[PDB]
Amino acid sequence: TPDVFISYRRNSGSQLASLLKVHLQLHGFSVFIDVEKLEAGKFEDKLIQSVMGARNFVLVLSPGALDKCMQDHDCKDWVHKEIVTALSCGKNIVPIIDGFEWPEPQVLPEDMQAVLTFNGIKWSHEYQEATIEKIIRFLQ
Amino acid sequence: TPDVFISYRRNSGSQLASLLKVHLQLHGFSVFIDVEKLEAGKFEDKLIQSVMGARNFVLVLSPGALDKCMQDHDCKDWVHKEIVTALSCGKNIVPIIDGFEWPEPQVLPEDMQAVLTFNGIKWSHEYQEATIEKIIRFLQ
Ligand SMILES: Cc1c(-c2ccncc2)n[nH]c1NC(=O)CCc1ccc(Cl)cc1
Ligand SMILES: Cc1c(-c2ccncc2)n[nH]c1NC(=O)CCc1ccc(Cl)cc1
Repeated sequence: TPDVFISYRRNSGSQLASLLKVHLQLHGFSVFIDVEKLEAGKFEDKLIQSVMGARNFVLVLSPGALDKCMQDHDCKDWVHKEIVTALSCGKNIVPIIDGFEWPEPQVLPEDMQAVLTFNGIKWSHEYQEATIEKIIRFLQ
Repeated sequence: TPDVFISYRRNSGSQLASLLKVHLQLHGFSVFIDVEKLEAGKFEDKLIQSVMGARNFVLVLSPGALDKCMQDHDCKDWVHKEIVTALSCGKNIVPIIDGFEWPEPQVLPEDMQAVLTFNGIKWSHEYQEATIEKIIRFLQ
């Protein structure tokens, strides 16, 4: 089972999520990202089991990444779903900040406001090797 | 002297340009990307020298990547300058298309309109390994 689940917003974080996958695999981690390891069957069940399976939950916060989570109180947004699973399983959540404006907790559904309590890592375009090293230090 | 020069628009193509650098290096190419190899001195001269020295010119076309080239008739825009240098040296130009709308030639300065005559590679988020294999096929 993968050690790392990468959760990301497809319309804005696909490239950074892919770059994280390559680097983490190079440092010996088993990584789940949907486009490489989400395979056949009902995706809702597979996505949840994949979040549960990985010790680490790497959350890619590209600009606007949580916009579709706002007022999603029925929890139909898939990043929202992935965050709730990670929170309820007590995963090692590692937010990666890439030009993301932190929202005030009151704009998010109650069940994911806790994601704002985890220490995040700032993605540095100028110092990417060092960013990668700090992420690895955060992984369990 | 590196084999591959990666030209990209910082505000929109940084992540893909970085991802291309990692993959190309893993396959044995020497890559120039500014954040790793632009060092001390007058950057204007070093950037032109680096384009002149690389057999391959990989052009990252993210959405809007050439907007700042338009009406840049004095050639002050750095992507515009890098493209003109690669064209004037007959480099192996390899455009990488990531959500980029092809402009009509007449909206671009005449000294770079020839960039549209080079066969490009469509970046596929779902088939990244195959995209990378295609890019390596295009490189010399
Ligand atoms: C406030 C603080 C500190 C800190 C405080 C005082 N003195 C030293 C360090 N360290 N880290 C944080 N807060 C984060 O990193 C949040 C990252 C984040 C952002 C958005 C989402 Cl949606 C989710 C997560
Ligand atoms: C038209 C064509 C063909 C082709 C033609 C006929 N039948 C089969 C294939 N193959 N390739 C191209 N054209 C490109 O790939 C341009 C890529 C590009 C895009 C934007 C910029 Cl600004 C610069 C470069």
